[PDB]
Amino acid sequence: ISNYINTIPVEEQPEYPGNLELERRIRSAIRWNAIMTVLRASKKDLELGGHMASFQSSATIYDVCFNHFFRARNEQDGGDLVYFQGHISPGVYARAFLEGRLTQEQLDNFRQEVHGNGLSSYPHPKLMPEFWQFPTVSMGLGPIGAIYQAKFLKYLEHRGLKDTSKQTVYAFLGDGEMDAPESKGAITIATREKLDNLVFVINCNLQRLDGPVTGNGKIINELEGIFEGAGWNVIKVMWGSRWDELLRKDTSGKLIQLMNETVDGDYQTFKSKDGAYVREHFFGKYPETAALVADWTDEQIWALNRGGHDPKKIYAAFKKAQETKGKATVILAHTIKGYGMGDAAMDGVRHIRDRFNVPVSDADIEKLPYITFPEGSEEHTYLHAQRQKLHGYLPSRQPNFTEKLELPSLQDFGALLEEQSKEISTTIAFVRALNVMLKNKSIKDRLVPIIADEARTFGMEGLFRQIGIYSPEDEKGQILQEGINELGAGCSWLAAATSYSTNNLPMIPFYIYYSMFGFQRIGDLCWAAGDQQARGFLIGGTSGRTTLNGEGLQHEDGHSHIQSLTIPNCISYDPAYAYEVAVIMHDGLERMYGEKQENVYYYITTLNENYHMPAMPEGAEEGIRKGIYKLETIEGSKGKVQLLGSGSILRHVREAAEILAKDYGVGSDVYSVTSFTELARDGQDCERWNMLHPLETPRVPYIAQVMNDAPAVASTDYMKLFAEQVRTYVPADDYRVLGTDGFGRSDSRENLRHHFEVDASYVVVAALGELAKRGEIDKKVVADAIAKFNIDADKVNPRLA
Amino acid sequence: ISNYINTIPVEEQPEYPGNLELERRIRSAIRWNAIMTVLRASKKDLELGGHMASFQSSATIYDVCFNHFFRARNEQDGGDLVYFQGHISPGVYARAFLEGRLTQEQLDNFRQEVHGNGLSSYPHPKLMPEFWQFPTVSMGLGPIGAIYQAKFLKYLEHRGLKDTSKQTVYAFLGDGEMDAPESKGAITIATREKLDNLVFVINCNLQRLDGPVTGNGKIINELEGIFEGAGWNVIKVMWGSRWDELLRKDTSGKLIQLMNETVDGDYQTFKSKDGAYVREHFFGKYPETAALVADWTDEQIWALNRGGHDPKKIYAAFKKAQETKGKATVILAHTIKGYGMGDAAMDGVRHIRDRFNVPVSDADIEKLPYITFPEGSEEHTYLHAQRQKLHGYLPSRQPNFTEKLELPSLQDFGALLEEQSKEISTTIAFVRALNVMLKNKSIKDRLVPIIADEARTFGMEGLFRQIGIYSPEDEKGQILQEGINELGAGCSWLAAATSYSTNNLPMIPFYIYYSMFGFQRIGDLCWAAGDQQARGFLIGGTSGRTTLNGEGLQHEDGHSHIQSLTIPNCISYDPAYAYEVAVIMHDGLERMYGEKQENVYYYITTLNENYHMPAMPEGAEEGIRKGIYKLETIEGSKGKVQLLGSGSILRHVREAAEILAKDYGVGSDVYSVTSFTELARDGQDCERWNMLHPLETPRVPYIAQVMNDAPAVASTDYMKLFAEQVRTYVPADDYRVLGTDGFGRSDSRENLRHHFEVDASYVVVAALGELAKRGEIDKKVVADAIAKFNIDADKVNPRLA
Ligand SMILES: Cc1ncc(C[n+]2csc(CCOP(=O)(O)OP(=O)(O)O)c2C)c(N)n1
Ligand SMILES: Cc1ncc(C[n+]2csc(CCOP(=O)(O)OP(=O)(O)O)c2C)c(N)n1
Ligand SMILES: [Mg+2]
Ligand SMILES: [Mg+2]
Repeated sequence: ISNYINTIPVEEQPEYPGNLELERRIRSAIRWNAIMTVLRASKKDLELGGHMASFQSSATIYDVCFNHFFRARNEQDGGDLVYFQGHISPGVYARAFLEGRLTQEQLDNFRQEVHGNGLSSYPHPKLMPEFWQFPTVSMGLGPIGAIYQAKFLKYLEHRGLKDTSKQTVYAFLGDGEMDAPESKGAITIATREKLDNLVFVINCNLQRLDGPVTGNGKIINELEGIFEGAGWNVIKVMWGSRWDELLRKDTSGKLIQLMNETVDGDYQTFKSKDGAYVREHFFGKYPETAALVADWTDEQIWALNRGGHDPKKIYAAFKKAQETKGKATVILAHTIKGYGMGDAAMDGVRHIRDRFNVPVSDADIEKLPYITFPEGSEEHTYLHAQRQKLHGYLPSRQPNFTEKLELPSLQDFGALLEEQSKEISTTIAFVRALNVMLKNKSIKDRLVPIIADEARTFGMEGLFRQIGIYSPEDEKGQILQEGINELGAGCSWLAAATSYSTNNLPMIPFYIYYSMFGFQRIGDLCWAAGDQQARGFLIGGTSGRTTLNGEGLQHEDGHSHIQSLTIPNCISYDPAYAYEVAVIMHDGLERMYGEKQENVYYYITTLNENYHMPAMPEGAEEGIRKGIYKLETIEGSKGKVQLLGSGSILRHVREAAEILAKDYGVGSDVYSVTSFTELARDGQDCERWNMLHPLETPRVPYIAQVMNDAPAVASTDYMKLFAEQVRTYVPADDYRVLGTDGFGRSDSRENLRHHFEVDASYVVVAALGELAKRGEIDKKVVADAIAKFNIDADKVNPRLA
Repeated sequence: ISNYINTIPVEEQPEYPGNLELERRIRSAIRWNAIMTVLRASKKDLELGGHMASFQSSATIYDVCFNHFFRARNEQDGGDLVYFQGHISPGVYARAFLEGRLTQEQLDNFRQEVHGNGLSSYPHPKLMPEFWQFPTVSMGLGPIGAIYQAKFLKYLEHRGLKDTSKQTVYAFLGDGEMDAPESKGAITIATREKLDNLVFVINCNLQRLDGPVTGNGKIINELEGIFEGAGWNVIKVMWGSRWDELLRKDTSGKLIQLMNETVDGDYQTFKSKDGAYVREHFFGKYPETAALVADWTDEQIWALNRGGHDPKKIYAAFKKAQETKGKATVILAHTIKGYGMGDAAMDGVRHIRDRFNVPVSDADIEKLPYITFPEGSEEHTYLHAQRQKLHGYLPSRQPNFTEKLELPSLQDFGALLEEQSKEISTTIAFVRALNVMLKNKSIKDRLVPIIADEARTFGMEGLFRQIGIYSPEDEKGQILQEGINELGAGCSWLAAATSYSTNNLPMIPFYIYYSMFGFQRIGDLCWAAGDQQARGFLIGGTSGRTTLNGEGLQHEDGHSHIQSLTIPNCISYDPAYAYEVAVIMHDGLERMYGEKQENVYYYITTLNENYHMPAMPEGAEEGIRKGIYKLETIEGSKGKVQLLGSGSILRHVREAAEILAKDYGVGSDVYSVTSFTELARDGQDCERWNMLHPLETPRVPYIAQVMNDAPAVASTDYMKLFAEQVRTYVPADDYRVLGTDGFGRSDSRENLRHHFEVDASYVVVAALGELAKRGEIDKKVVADAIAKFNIDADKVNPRLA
């Protein structure tokens, strides 16, 4: 760790290129409007909330960036990708308002978006599709998301897809936010990948939200130590310009010593006291130091400010970051929380107006007016000119990509639609579907297969030879191998899945991993992905509680679909056959990257178990997309039931269909449910519509148009709720669901399917049970099936096992 | 970083205290049995899986620890807490077998546990409650979990609850696992908390599972740099004893230069070659280095080994770590993946038999026999003598704590069962409940309130001045403030929630945080918590999609309950009133820390919205615990409906009941649903049981015992599925569900509830519509109600909004 002073000594500090006075007048208007927006919202007394202190402490850091660094989207590239600290949004809206991009009506509707003309609390592309770009309010996601966005930009360049060399990724973070594991856990990656297009800006105001990050230590020293240890270029912006003379005079190096020994707690103390108290406890600690401020007046000593509030120190840091190559840069900016707010952190409103020389008269101050700069005014001219030289205004977002892709047709997946000679898995089918896409000249280079170390398990090695692994195995490799880092891989997927908007370059990512380590491990990222309008495919491999049989409790996934259904724009499927996979992937491509350009992403679970793959029934396409289609109708004179199955369990449901007809004369309609979730959502939409249109004829849920009223049984490799989801819509009086509720454990597939009570024998017993309650068969035939199938009717409920 | 050589020179190396020859014989037997176990499982051809290469590389490291360092649980403390690397479990099972703690039948049931006499693939306490202690297979969780476990041990000593000064926490990690953000994301905490009771042992065999961690880099230097930068004491065990002479006579310093410059990829290539190759490509890089081994035979050069395979080098490292204070230590052990297995890594396996001088006939190898040491033999005597000196065997685990706690009675929370004076929230109710617990002499000091920075947002301020904040606000402080670090806070919660087992010292953690950043963000930890049998409370504050109205899309939680219902042993509640919070907390406390010692943890969502808190209706306690109870019935001669509500939406449902009665003459039964999930689970357990016992009296779902058959409407602040999950069990033909499906957005609570179609207006229309379909009233009345309430029958479905 170096001394507690600026990394860039004044001797190496470049001259500041801007008009300080004018930029400050503009900055003051932004500070004012940001505050008025929050205060006006507050007046409504609707508990809307909003922050002020945060933006106040970092306004100058952002101001320097908007005036001299941030490149807006242009014809060449998407510009600088800025991960704004979420809590400073009022500051971003304030500036956008001044730039005339937001109206006063919109600002007056800060945090009131239901009626269509408001502003989101934080950066949410989903809510403001033409304004915000990156969701950052979930502490920790911004930094790791930024690292991988930066790596993805390199990837796009290395693969000759787009020249992104002029794009810089900025991640603005708080020192408290650095406590999140995701904030520092992936920094060595920036070093390995030599991400010189990534800049971390850490606002070290030493004040989290409920106290300091570390009062007994020095958070800046901790951050420097670990970032330096990680190979990053660390730039500390500790003190303002007023300290430089003192540092030069300091010949005994006693001042440096004083600053080094002084701890955070001490520094936060002086912050509240006065100039006398400072030159007493601080400067008044050594004859050499106390002598430094002898000619200084208590007024001049109290003027000493921190580097994060000095445009000149800030510019030097960003400039150096911009020039650095070979490694990522982190700027530790020392600021004051609640800067210039005195009171907090009309008397208070008057204080800041005077503190920042805001152009608002006493006559208008009561009205909390917004300040504007008329066209022709010096401020208006400078504001727009600085931005014009930087290609425009940011943030901004284009909701749709412009080019038109020539997507492969379903026919191109022809081989997958016919019976398979060999027994394969849906995972192998997925890989084969990828190969089809890899043969489409229009999208072949747009595909981004992503893996987290394990590739052999997913039979992806076959692609390694075809398209290679991205490894700046060379920089032309198409596959992203992120190793044991699902969060990093997910961030790579997100960068690729939103490339269509960010760089107007549609990339189609396919992230394959252990389904268990998907939404469960990176769910916060999947939620952010929906907010970011990601369009891609998440492939949950080795899914199903009973299918990844030998791995046990922390690997067997019987609930990822329950987690995925919580995401509004995530479309989920659990296909049993190779042709369903083909149809679903095709529909997904067409919907997301076809003319429709729907803002959804696909979650498809695939299996590691091989079995016979039949041919797709004629006309089953639409049913497969909708989520359900009748596979076949097995005849039977002693009764009729409906059997629904999905994923690896469908095969067993069909076995049960045979047993029911062969041994009990019970016929049935067997349906393959490719997506219980899509069916449930369709049902919900129908009932909602019916409720709001009482004078109209009721709409019928699709599942209800496909099924009849005969007793039904459903079984899947996921917890029961996955299939119980559609209960309200099933037009039968009886609907029994089997599922894999409970912790997984190690064993053979057969033992697990029996243990979780989802195999053929249980489907049969469940079906006979429903028929028995209808009087179609004697309850005793049910009790005998139980004995016959060696079913332990008294074993503990698997959910409790 | 330092030179690519051992941190501890021979001169400073303590004499090895054990019998090297004897230990070698014992270790060879363990290596052998570990391999026999996995191979025997392979023979069954049931896709059980299992690894061998990993343990082979770290076997000697664990051997030195088992022989000279690992202290087993004893009368004074829980002994050393070892986070074993997940996939090396066959080696731990093999040692347990040799120690006589496991039988051959168990080894033969490796990864076949459904029938009760098998072994889990990985460390899963839930599955082997008396053997394993810490789930580590989910890469990344072990490191951070271990850090917070060590911090918790010091917490227990500082608080004067237990002297843990003789306990050391060991975390064995692989170098590839260090890529998970969680692995290094929290290592600076070990320095902040001066965790000299923590030792990280990183097995640096230089490769993941699909290849090297960093082929073109040096992972060991990368780790040294970041851990040292983090303030940790780093000890590198690079080379075996045979290198000492070479390094001693190398007066040119060239050998060191050679070691420093060679990258991981090259080192890995040497292993797959031979002596001549190494003499040429390694030592042959320089005249000086070539001369050092010039008089050496190719066989002697090939004998040079990595430090992690030399007991003397390993011993020295662990001994040094034991004497280091004021900071944590990380040992970087250089090893060979697939050590002694030949080739890459029936009869071909006779290679390992020869390599490790395994005492097994070259004729019996076909049977894959396990080796054992008969009592009275040098090996047996030594094996046990070393462990006895270290208090016994590990791992081992006590499923229940021994002491008896005198928990508070429901009456002690009496104040919370009465009508509250002013309007408060369920979060304020939660805090008041905590204060009641803090007056209980038996558990007051065992309580561990945990907060993720934000504490004043949850009204925790009052508790600070009362019990203080842990800050070794002093060492006696009781509250754990972990800052913006949900995962860290969750790991502290986990350490506390499992203290009853590891230290036989029950502690009762209450971790309150923003519900949106609960399961969605630390879901994998919550799953591991279930596996680890955690007993504590997770309090999801500021919950409900429409209740945290200003925050928007990434804060408005309308689905944490959907995610929590996926964890088998997590009991979830969403109470609307203060008395419900009191009843739930009391019950949870009694179930987990009372005589029952139920292995479950609680998840309770609380609100930030104040409203009238009525008195608990007499006799509602059990219904509150079960998930539902009837609040009241309202008379009406024109019709009758059932209205269900939970959390903050319940009061709006009651508003609807009044409207229906006064404006339309429609009466109703109003129910408060404290837990739709427990009701759903109960329902599922009932029908599961009924399905399996077709001849017996069917069990009736609890919800069916509370509700009748009149058309029903349910509304909650969560997505429809939260309430729809009980459809199957609801005894009414009509069950309409209103929910907050779709991404949240900022606005007033009033506007969000209308937008999400969950306010009183929608409940009324839903109810009137159900009656219109039954011909109870003219459809026009429903049409007119829609108009009167300003309902936009055609606005887009909120899920798509
Ligand atoms: C994952 C997550 N945890 C917690 C929060 C709540 N939160 C928002 S800001 C904040 C503290 C702000 O401190 P810092 O990150 O240092 O930034 P500052 O506002 O001081 O610049 C917290 C805990 C959140 N939004 N997301
Ligand atoms: C979160 C998570 N992702 C992936 C895996 C799959 N996995 C099991 S072992 C392994 C590689 C382990 O490599 P390393 O940590 O270097 O240890 P080694 O076996 O070489 O000692 C992986 C990726 C897992 N268990 N958990
Ligand atoms: Mg801060
Ligand atoms: Mg390794």
